[PDB]
Amino acid sequence: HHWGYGKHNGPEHWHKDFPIAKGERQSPVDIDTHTAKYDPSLKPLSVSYDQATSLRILNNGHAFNVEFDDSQDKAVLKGGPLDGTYRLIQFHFHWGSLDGQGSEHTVDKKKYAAELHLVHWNTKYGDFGKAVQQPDGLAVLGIFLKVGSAKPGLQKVVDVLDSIKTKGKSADFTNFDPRGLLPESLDYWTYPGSLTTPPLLECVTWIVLKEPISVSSEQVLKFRKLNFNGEGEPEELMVDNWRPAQPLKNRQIKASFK
Ligand SMILES: [Zn+2]
Repeated sequence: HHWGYGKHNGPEHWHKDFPIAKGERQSPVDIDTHTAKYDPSLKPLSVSYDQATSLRILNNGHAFNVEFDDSQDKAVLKGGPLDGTYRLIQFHFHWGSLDGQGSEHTVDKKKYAAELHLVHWNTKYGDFGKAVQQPDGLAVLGIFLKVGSAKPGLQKVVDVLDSIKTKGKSADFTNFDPRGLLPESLDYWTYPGSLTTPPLLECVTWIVLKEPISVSSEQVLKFRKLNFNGEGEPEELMVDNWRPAQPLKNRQIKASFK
């Protein structure tokens, strides 16, 4: 029926409705650190989020998205392996039912408790909907979360989750600064891949940061309280909303560091 993360509609079944699921440039992947090529021609990333305007937080039934005003160049990513400017449209997370799983990308097969994705679209395409149809349409920053100390900048998000508990609920969410979600270092790995949920389009330049951020146990515990279902439907906790690692195929992972 419609895709999700259960036993009957889970990632193993997606190919039946989205044949691109078995494509040549599918994400996520395992990052083999000893095989990644250091590329000294990669520039440092440029993150300009000082003019970011968050607007709303929504439970879409598969994750929660915080959405930003992308009608102008307010929060952009450039540099790194990118050509052109990419505007932040939304961020969301992937997490697990236990601390030992939850991330989509893995490092030398190590899984993290969660993974943050900051989604940006290439301005040359005029809108998000046009950008997903292009090989260089999106740039996604992936950030791993490990359980340790609390991340102060994530608490505003944690606190509003009670109000978007079930699918379709949304809440006003203004004045949130995504700078509070970045690690100290911007060292990264990069490769060409896709969206990790249907429609699985192969339009993404992935930028995965080497340094994880820490969250407390209680912070991630609040994520696990969300629901996949709509209000008044039987309760299914929103956990394990992560796609397993896909074959690298003909692709090289490049590192911005050695
Ligand atoms: Zn994602």
